[PDB]
Amino acid sequence: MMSNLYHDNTITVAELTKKLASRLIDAGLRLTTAESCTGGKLSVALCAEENTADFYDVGLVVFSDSAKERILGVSPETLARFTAVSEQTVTEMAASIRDIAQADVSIAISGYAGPEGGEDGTAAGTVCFAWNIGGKTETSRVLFSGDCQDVVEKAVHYSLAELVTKLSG
Amino acid sequence: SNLYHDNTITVAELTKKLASRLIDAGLRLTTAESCTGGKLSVALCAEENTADFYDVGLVVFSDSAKERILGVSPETLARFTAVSEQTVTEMAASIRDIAQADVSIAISGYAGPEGGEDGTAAGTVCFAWNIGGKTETSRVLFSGDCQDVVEKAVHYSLAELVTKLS
Repeated sequence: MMSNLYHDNTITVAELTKKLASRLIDAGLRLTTAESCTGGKLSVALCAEENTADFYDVGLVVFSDSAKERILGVSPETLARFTAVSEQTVTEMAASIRDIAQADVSIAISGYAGPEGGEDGTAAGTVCFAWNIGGKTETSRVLFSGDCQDVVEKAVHYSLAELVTKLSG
Repeated sequence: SNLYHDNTITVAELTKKLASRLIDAGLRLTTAESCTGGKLSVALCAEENTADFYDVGLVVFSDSAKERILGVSPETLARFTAVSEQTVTEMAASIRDIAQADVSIAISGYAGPEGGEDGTAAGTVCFAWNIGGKTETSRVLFSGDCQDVVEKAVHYSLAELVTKLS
C-alpha cells in the first residue's frame, strides 16, 4: 500500500530568514536583536541571509543582569519582581535595543537554556520572547525540551517563525 | 610510519584554553564583530562556564552604528574606512567600556564575496585585541568565500588572544 505525496510544512531557519528578509526589505524596515541565552545564534542566522545588509544591522548578546541594566536600561525593580526570564524584562530589552539600533523591529530573548534553571526554581528550558514592531510589543513564555543546544536551536527558530507570521498579511 | 602528533587546534579547544586563562587571571572578555556576524560570540557562549568570563557581545554592520554605539570617529571612517586598524582599535576600546570588561576583541572586515568599494580585496579582515587598555592590531587576508573567511577569522581572533595571554 502507498499513499499521497505529502507536502511537508516544516520551515528551516534559513527559509525563515529568507522570508523575513523579503518582508522587512519590502516594507523598508530595519531589524535588531538582543539575545540572553541563545548566545548570538539568532544574529548568526540573520547575518547568513543573502541580503542581510539591507535589513539587519545591530545584534546584542548579554548574559548578566547588570549588563541588561547598564546597556539596555532594564529596571532593577523589574528584575527584582520578575527576574530576567520574564515577559516584563524582554519587553524592556526589546524597546531599548530598538532605540539603540535606531531600528523599526526588534526581537528580545531571555531564558534558561540549561542545564541549570532559575535560582527561583524556574525550569531549565524556559524562555521568554518579545517582538517590538514599530513600538507595539508582543511577548510569550515557552518551555522547550532537551539540553541547552536543543533549547537554543528551537528558541532561535521560534523567534523567527513568530516574527514572520506577525509581518505577514 | 611512526605516530605523527598533529598540531592543529580547533575553535572548541581554543575557547577552552581561553576560558582557562581568563578565569585564572580574573579577567572578563567582550567582543565586537563587523563581518563575522556573531560567530565569535557563539563560539565563546558554547563554553559551559561562559558566565565566568564572557558577558557582552556586539554585532554591528553599519558605519552609522559604529559611530553612535561605539563612538567610532567619523573622521576615522572617512580617512581609513571601517576596515582599518584605526577603526577596530576604537571599536575594541568602546566595547570594553560598554561591557565593563578587561579584554576585548574587535573584528572588522570584508568577508566577501564583495570587497571594499575602495578596492580592498574580499577576505581582508582587521583585528584589535585590547588587554586592559593596551591594544595590538593585525590586518589579514583570508582565502575562500564568506563562510570560509568568517570561520578562519574567528579561529584567528581566538588563537592570537590565547597566545598573547600565554
